[PDB]
Amino acid sequence: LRQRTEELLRCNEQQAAELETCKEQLFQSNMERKELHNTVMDLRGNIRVFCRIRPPLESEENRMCCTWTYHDESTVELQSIDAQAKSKMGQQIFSFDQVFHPLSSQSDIFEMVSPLIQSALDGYNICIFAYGQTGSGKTYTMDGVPESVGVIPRTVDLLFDSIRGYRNLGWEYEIKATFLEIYNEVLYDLLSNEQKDMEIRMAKNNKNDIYVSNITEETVLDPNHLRHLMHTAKMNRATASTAGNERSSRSHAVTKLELIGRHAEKQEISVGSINLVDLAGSESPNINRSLSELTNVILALLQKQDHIPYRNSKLTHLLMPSLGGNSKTLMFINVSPFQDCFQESVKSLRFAASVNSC
Amino acid sequence: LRQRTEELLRCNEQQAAELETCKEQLFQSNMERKELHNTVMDLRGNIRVFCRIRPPLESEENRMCCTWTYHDESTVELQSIDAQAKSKMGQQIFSFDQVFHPLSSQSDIFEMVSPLIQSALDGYNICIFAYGQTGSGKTYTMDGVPESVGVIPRTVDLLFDSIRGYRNLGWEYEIKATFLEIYNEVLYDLLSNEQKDMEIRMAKNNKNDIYVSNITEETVLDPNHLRHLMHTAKMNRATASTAGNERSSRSHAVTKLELIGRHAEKQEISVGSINLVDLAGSESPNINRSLSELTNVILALLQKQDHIPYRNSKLTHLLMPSLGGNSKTLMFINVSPFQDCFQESVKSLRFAASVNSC
Ligand SMILES: Nc1ncnc2c1ncn2[C@@H]1O[C@H](COP(=O)(O)OP(=O)(O)O)[C@@H](O)[C@H]1O
Ligand SMILES: Nc1ncnc2c1ncn2[C@@H]1O[C@H](COP(=O)(O)OP(=O)(O)O)[C@@H](O)[C@H]1O
Repeated sequence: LRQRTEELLRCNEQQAAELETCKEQLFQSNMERKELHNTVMDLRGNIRVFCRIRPPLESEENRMCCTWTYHDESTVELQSIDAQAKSKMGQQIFSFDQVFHPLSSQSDIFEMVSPLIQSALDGYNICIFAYGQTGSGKTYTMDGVPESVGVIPRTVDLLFDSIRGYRNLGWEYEIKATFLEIYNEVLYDLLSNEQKDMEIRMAKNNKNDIYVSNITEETVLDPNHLRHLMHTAKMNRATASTAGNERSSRSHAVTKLELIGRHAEKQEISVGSINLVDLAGSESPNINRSLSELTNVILALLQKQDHIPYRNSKLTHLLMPSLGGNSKTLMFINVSPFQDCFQESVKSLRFAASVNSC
Repeated sequence: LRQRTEELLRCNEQQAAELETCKEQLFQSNMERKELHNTVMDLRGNIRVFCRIRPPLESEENRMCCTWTYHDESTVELQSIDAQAKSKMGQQIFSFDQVFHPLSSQSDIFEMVSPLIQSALDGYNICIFAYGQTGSGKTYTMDGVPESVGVIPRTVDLLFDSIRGYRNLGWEYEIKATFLEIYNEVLYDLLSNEQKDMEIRMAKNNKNDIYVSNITEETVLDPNHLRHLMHTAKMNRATASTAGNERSSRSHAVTKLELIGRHAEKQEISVGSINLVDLAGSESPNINRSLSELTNVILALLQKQDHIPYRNSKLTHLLMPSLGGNSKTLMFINVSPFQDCFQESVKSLRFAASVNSC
């Protein structure tokens, strides 16, 4: 039992010596996987713009829509039904990275976002924006409805799903969540009922970063806890669905999910983040500096401008660290199919016309 | 030593139970890595075309060159020094996936090929072509010279280098090498000195594949053995560097490296292949059916044509299984900088003009 059981001895020596191999092999693999995913993201865009035309609700059966033409997968055209105007404006055709048909599904739209969730997990900053005139589809796209949840809820589910997988690869993740609203260039903490003076200040240990004073920050326990935090904030956003839409339809909602990945037994951390934004309505009548300046910032980033004026508004200043270089931005342009919206519609599609144009 | 050494007992049980985990984890990783690499390849092209202008040799110090302009990294322009002609043809400007300046290095050109070597290892078929008029740079690009080796030698080194890494991931690779020459629509086995009737026939167990009768096939032992097989074939290609260039400058050299990856303890094989081709000179005076038909095939593949006439020539028929769908093609357009070559030069760059044009 000495010169007989030595077989069940160095066996561990050979075993453990083979485990460490695989381990370092797997870690280097992930490394290469991560880098390839980013090359794909970089190749696909980094700042992409999608178009989404929503279908008419049941209660709008009698609301006239203009004529829509879907050219392939990324070009859409619309023509006023006003024969007078139509023959005085000429073709209204626009292209985007992708055009989502009114019959497209919520799942259809997440297929475009999910790859970016992985990026956040790899340490990249992501920004998802929903743009458009009040009633175009912004909130339905980000939040969705019970029988058809949108981006945010799908992000939570996928996020905790990937964090699980990461467990068997070393790496443990913590999610820090904040929820805020910007209305008239003033910030509001959607997780508190006691408002304080919230300001966007220069991070203490990084002149290039930022932090918001007096915002509630919760480190998420699990999916349900985040679902609750989200429902709480949605309920506190109390966007005037009753009276005075001048504050609901005129304010931005920003949800930030800071993702911190830690890997003990190999040191090194990984800090990423997901910024989901339900923007203020873009229709025409400060109250909309942030949205105006956000438009400038995005277009500027697209024109590879040497100097971007982020501090120009509350919203751009808040997302500055997530609009950087390696940062990835996804901008959904929500649009209504109604003729009485035509004017506001080309205005929205024209933004995307300033995008691909550069 | 029974209820005391049980610690060095189930330890292996826990150990081995943890190794299998990592293993399956690593295999699935590679899987994802492989798929990402292919999405990158697909996004970059699949059939790309590069341009390479060689510098004048020392013994050509007095050979007049036309004027060359390098626009960014992928657009080149040339203007005849004949003032009469220049003002009668208009701009000669072309774009490629990448333009290699006459000062570019052999390393510079391999950076474009190496990613494709990985693809072959992942089970994809790759084709590398060197195109151009006699003296433009074809052979120097593929073979190179002692102090500056080209593509082929770099492919061998990188190939055996990656095969080594694969060892610690399961997967064992065998390399099957063949070397042939096509001159007047006749095949020649470059590893034998006893010529037989070599024909391109329909593979026995796959109406869509092919095989060449009577070609020497060697399963490579190691890098040196392949280096030898290559030097043997290069020496047998005896391309008329003496007299009658009408057979050296008029024939194609094709080197195929069939890569078979086997993974015991997970079954499943992986068959890929690398086809390195030194084409026949494209200058003007059958003797060049293969090169003419190869041009048609490539352009057709680019135009996503429903039916490609591969059997139209010996060379296209031989590469048919490696010009398929998932197949990746890289075509280098070798070009001389001399004024006395101007005519043949736009002819070469114009091929690439039919490429990006579609
Ligand atoms: N794609 C769609 N499919 C079905 N209903 C939609 C769709 N898009 C929007 N809606 C509907 O209209 C409302 C969504 O508001 P939204 O247009 O997102 O806001 P705003 O444009 O003011 O930001 C929901 O009640 C929803 O039923
Ligand atoms: N990039 C280069 N740098 C230095 N010398 C070159 C270069 N390209 C071609 N050459 C030279 O000219 C010869 C190569 O032949 P090549 O032009 O490849 O053949 P063909 O165009 O007839 O297929 C070599 O002897 C080499 O010295």
